[PDB]
Amino acid sequence: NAMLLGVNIDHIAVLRQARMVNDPDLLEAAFIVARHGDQITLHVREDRRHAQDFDLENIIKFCKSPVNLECALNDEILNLALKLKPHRVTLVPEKREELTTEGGLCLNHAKLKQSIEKLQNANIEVSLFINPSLEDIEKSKILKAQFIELHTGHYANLHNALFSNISHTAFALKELDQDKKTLQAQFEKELQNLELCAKKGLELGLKVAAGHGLNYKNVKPVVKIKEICELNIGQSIVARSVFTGLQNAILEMKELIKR
Amino acid sequence: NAMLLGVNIDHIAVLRQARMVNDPDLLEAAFIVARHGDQITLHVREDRRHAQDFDLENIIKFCKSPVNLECALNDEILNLALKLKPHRVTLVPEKREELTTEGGLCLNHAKLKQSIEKLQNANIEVSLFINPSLEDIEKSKILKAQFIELHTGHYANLHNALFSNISHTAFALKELDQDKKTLQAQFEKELQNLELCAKKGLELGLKVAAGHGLNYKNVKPVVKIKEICELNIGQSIVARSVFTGLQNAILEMKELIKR
Ligand code: PXP
Ligand code: PXP
Repeated sequence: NAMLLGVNIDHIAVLRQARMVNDPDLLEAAFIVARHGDQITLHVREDRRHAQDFDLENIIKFCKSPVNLECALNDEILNLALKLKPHRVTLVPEKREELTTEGGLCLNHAKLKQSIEKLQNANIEVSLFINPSLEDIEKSKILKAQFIELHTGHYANLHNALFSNISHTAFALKELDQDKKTLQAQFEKELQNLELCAKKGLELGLKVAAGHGLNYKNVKPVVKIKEICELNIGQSIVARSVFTGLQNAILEMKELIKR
Repeated sequence: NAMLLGVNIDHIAVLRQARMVNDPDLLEAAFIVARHGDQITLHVREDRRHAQDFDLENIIKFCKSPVNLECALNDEILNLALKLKPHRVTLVPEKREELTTEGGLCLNHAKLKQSIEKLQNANIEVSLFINPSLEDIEKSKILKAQFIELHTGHYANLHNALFSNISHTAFALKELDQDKKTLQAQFEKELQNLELCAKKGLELGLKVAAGHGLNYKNVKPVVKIKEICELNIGQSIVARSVFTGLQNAILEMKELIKR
């Protein structure tokens, strides 16, 4: 079961929007992802912080790759999805009403069920970005999602605190200022839980993806979870690309997820 | 007269601050600049938008390269310069009181003369980032600057409008929505003026640098201005690095500025 790699190009658009001179060119970057990744992912936020409507249009029109649009439950972006028809839509929280404390989508949101229906009626694959809880997995099955994407964010931060220098830097997370034994127990639980949730997802006929915070060090134990078929990774790849170029950054990640 | 290249690493720090996970690592990037550039430039803004105090400290402590700190006329950053002693300080506007309409430093600012004195008293080289006007060049000589850095920002935007696709994109500048002939006349004047100002600077014993907006296409006519000894370039290099890696991005630029 070869793992698939979705490359989220949001942070290339972050750089672009930082100077407003169309450099880096997101479509150039998308051509490289189309060739060396398995899908192109982007999040067109309601506030248009990074990726834009025209980016989604351009990528759909020009790139030889499946497209995964991440978006929230606002009508404007949903309608855009319905108009342009990316291959897949991954529903993610942006507003408070969509959020949970842990960062996955609130699966009780009033608009969620109809949103899913609208998308599937338009023949768009639907993925729900969720906390790794057995309850959220079972609800996702009930809501008729084809995919779920497990939030690896807490796992990633734990891995970083334990096996890198991040706690000695200005980027240290105050919440992870606890003794190593407690951190190590939480890390093991979090990884165990990701595996349990993937198995549950697979048992219910869902396709299981994982994403948020994955990097070239913390990805390695996630690859060993046989039941995860796809990782969606952005920020760490774009951060590596500053040193190696995007092609090599993607190819390096592909080598790590071989199994 | 081989042209020197200062690499401004601000936009690598922009990426880092976008996710707050110490990736990309600015010190890693600074090691690459130290090796392949001629100086490392960074702007520690009062608002700490990108580069941080600890970045200046780390680079000064660890990197085998001259350091050029860009900063404004606030006491906090000046004191930091005085404490850490980069090789050079380039005084740039951040607040309204420091600004001119065109983007160079206001050379009448009340604190400017004393700021220059404080820095030179500490044996820090001082550069003034200025509009390309003969008047600002003569004042910079009077203020006893060792360097001036000509603002190539208007030149760059003109070049982009004329010789790239930028006017057909969402990044088009409304002010440059004018007919090609007027743009072409303004472009020629702007380039002529940059040359005139460099010659004037050199005539007065100033060292002449140039920066803002320079990229792999618009740099080429600037290299032909014999009297400019140094270019300071950031955003275009970091934008290229996403595709080629920072080493190759720097080396590519170095090849273009050979003369
Ligand atoms: C649902 C989802 N998956 C994966 C990613 C990629 O995450 P990262 O940039 O941390 O790798 C994102 C972007 O935050 C996302 O929203
Ligand atoms: C004085 C000065 N020179 C050069 C640069 C580099 O400019 P750019 O990032 O547009 O190449 C900057 C950063 O805006 C600067 O402040």
